[PDB]
Amino acid sequence: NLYFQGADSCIQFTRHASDVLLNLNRLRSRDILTDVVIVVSREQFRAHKTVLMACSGLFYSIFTDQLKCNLSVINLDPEINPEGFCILLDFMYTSRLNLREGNIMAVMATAMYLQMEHVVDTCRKFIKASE
Amino acid sequence: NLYFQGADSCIQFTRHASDVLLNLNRLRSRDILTDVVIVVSREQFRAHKTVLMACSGLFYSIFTDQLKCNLSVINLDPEINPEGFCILLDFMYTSRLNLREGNIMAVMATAMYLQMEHVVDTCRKFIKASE
Ligand SMILES: Cn1c(=O)cc(NC(C)(C)c2ncc(C3CC3)cn2)c2cc(Nc3ccnc(Cl)c3C#N)ccc21
Ligand SMILES: Cn1c(=O)cc(NC(C)(C)c2ncc(C3CC3)cn2)c2cc(Nc3ccnc(Cl)c3C#N)ccc21
Repeated sequence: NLYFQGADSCIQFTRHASDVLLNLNRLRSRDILTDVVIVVSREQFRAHKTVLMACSGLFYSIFTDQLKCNLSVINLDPEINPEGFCILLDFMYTSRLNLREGNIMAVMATAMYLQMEHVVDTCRKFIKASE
Repeated sequence: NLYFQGADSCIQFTRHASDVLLNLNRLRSRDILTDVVIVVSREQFRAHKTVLMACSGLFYSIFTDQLKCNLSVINLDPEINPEGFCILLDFMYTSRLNLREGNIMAVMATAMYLQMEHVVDTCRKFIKASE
């Protein structure tokens, strides 16, 4: 069964939000309706502004700004590690966070900059377990 | 706990896809970055093309078409019931389907037109239980 009786009146579909997110990632893979390029040092990442805003306090601030909402190109701080950004962008579109000993510091610093609080909190807990 | 060890290597966040979908619905409520208006008889519905394509075989066909991907206005068949469309648009953004005796036929006919197969299948099962 794909549905249940929600707490409210409605029929609710268990996997709907993840099925939507999978299609948004498929659109991203195929570069369909992507409307922004995020530049991180020498690297470029195409994405959908709505997904970025939905996942980050920094992108939410940028794309709700009357002047910046219309930008096609966004340059991040040149100190941002592109691999850390790539891991977080994949997480936004998949719910899967590829945290490893060799990338955890860059992922945490990037999530702090992008304002993804629960990812920062998660990185902190994994770091504390090895200390 | 908000995360777990997925079947693959990654840490996976349980509520991430639904937290993304909630923010996409908040953006829609506030008319932020909406890029299309769907016209259903005398009624207009503002939405995000990526969400519509992610949820419907008809919108996926339209917005991947080289000519139609750029349209700001999409007119649906004038025989489509606006309430049925509204219930399905809310479902796309919430995972919640407000199926009632008084709207089930219009919801089913609209889901057939929009190519939302599992919603059609769900309507059919609820209809069959009252027959
Ligand atoms: C700071 N922060 C985060 O740590 C995480 C954000 N998003 C994700 C999806 C990663 C998220 N949200 C909630 C939760 C916890 C379980 C409840 C976890 N993960 C987030 C999203 C917006 N974005 C918006 C905020 C409010 N209203 C709107 Cl319309 C938007 C948008 N778009 C802002 C700031 C944000
Ligand atoms: C016909 N049909 C549907 O019944 C339902 C669609 N989407 C939702 C989210 C409502 C959905 N998907 C899967 C499932 C079942 C559990 C597995 C349930 N509900 C759907 C989405 C696309 N959209 C795409 C299809 C393929 N690849 C891409 Cl990139 C897109 C997009 N965008 C097409 C046709 C579709």
